[PDB]
Amino acid sequence: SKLLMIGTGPVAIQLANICYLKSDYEIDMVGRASTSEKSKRLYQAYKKEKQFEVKIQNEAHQHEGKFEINRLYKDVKNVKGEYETVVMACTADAYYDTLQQLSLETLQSVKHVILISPTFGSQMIVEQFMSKFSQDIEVISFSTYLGDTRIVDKEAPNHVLTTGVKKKLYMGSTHSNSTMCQRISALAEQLKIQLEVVESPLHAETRNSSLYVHPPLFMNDFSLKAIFEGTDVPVYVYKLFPEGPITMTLIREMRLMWKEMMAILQAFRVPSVNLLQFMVKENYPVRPETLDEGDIEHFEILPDILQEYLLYVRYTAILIDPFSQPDENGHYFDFSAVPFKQVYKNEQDVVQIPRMPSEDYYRTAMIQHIGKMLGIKTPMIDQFLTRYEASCQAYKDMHQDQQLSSQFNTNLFEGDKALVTKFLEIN
Amino acid sequence: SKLLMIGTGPVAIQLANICYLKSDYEIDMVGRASTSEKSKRLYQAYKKEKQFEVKIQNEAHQHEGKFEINRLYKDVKNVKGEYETVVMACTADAYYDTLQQLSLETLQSVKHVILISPTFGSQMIVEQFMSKFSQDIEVISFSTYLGDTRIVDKEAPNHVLTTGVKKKLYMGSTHSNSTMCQRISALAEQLKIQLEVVESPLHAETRNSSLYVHPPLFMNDFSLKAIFEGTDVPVYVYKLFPEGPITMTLIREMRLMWKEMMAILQAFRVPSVNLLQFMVKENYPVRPETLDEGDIEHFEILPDILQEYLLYVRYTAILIDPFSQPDENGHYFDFSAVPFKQVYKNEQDVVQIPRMPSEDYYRTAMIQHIGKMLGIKTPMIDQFLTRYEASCQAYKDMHQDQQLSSQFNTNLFEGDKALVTKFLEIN
Repeated sequence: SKLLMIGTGPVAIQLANICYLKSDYEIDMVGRASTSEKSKRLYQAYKKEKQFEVKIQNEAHQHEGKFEINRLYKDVKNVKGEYETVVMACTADAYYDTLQQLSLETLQSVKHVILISPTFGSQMIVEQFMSKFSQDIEVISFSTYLGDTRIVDKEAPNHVLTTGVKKKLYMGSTHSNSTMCQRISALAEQLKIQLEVVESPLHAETRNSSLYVHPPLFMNDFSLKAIFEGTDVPVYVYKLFPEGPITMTLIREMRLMWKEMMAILQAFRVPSVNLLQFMVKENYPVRPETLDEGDIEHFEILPDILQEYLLYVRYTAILIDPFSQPDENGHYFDFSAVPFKQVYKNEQDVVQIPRMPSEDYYRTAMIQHIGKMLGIKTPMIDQFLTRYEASCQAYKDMHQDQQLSSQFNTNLFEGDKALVTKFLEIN
Repeated sequence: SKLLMIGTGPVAIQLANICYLKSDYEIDMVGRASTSEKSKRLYQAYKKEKQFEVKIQNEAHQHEGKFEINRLYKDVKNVKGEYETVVMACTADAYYDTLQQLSLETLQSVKHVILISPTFGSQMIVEQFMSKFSQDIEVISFSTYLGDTRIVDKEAPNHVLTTGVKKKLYMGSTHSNSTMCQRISALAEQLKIQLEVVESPLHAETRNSSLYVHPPLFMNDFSLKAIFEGTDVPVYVYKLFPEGPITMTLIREMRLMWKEMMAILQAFRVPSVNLLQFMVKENYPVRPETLDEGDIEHFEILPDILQEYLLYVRYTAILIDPFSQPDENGHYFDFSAVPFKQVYKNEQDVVQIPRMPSEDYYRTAMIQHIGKMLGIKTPMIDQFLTRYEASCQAYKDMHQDQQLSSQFNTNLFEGDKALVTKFLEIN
């Protein structure tokens, strides 16, 4: 029994250690060391030491350990042979591009595909693609990765550190209560990670707060300026204007996107997301005096303006960490002083757009395309994308002397969109 | 022509200089140097130097200058002779107590009484009292003092510094467009202080933001604890919980008090106060992106919850001064880190309650009593006072070994209330 782990970043390393300790699969891993200095460094490090290592901080987690794998591939094209299980530990916008590079023999052997950090509609894309090779492929989607895992030293990228673990994760499968789902559930039990099993992967894919909040926070004129052009003075992702983007306008844009998504979800008969309850009970808490318990519970019943007021207030309450130990002057930890990553040059001197908002463009584009196919209007989504696209075009015209990545290109994701088109036609 | 200035604090000194330079009155002043170490120091300082001095910072103001007066009285009881004009430059809750100490001869000569820092209903109290001595007394109320005047050195309290000047003041008189009103208007012109003349003193008395916001901000369990008992760590008047009192609950309490006041004002056929427009255009501005101009203009039409959201947002926008020059790290001036003054001992070792909320108890009590007389319910006002009264009773029981001021006493202001009773019966 063989497993292919796609990805060589810290997430893939943490997951491979779990497979190593708690599964019976022979484990191969594959990055893009042929084309990325990052993957190259990982390959060189593994090649030298011949082991990976996970460490933990807050103990009472069985994620730690040194392990080795069977084969580290340098490039997806090099992958050979049969694999019943493939774990996608890359970014969701690479699922199609990487799978489509595997061999026919490899693709026909795959029985289960596990999506660690999918977006809304990842499963649909992946299932429709695999359906051409397997007859009954199982696709599993998690809501998010299980925590935070980082490289503490860039010259030892085979050594990774898992710092925090999420309170709750969700998981759904195209094969309900499959034997594979059951072993994951039992595995979560071992790791002391609460896992709620959900009836569909799509439903799991919607239990991600960053789906609803990242596009409002990054795809507005203030944030997009900070990212593509810069500011005279540092600004911060989570602060109120002028220190950051957050305003009544941003918050309205946030409720409008949530409601457009709740429209799509209803079509699929997927339960709605109590966004405020999600933020307050699963992400970070606020003091009791800040929000009324009845308002958080009934968030979805409440008038639009009160929904916005509660969301605004939520964000003001975590300008600090109100549970941190105050200063002798009453000053708490500046929880909200998170800078924007700006655009930046490669080792090959190529301009890249950081993950936020480049990942949010893909995710938002897919929701757009899904919304279009159901005849569901997404006017707020629509404006998020035109804004991002106008900043990409503006960067092109203003930086003609610079090598730019494919992220600045028009008409991306055609393969992905065709596959959800075809999936929804059939279903 | 003689003028009596009641008060010897920095406000009285600034006003006496204006009378000195721009009027033809002989000026006497009166404090309580017999009973207050403060007034004593002022009397000793004036006695020695034989002059007062006003200085200014931001120039383009004709308030500065060294001056002398005709007679500084040590105690209100010592006042002798006739005075056509009396300027009340003390706190509003002393208007009755000080006037009632003047002689019959003095009271019968008074033709005009000028209230610098009245509360809602001060004029009614003062007019009804004087009516027993003069037949046609003129009473003038301003909305607030004209700016900020301080003592920079406590051992030279006859030297005062006026730092800031308000954008706009309001003034009304019981004697419309009187010759006295006209000379004040012309005087404001000279001083480059915008002055809007209003048809009644009561109407001027309602153009004070601190009337509507101080009681919510100080007469709640969080603030009252900070003032009467203290905190483990400094808390701040204008910050969000837990750093300060501001919450959705506080803001609701603020809109409820504003609406109860707007009920009373309507009875008197006094125009209502656009509270948010007042805060934003006359007190301190916010950036355009923070509030919608149409929402500020139509504030009084808007649904209750949106009124609260706008008020909350207003307060979050001035956590910093968004017009200040940012740090090299994006950090603005901490505009909201105003500590609470706590209870404190006299030079006579007597516990006092600071001006906020002791002045707000009087002001709120008078509005309560007015509301009661019109048959207008004031449930939010009512709870503000019971809270303050419960903290006074609690301080008494917890500090029986301490000398306490009359501010901790039950059934205060009986004279004041009887006078507004009688005024409203007659009118």
